[PDB]
Amino acid sequence: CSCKDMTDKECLYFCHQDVIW
Repeated sequence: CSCKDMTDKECLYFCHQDVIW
């Protein structure tokens, strides 16, 4: 992913927010 003008924790909540629970 790309976190440009963001952090990590937040960034993930946009790109790594692929939960199928």
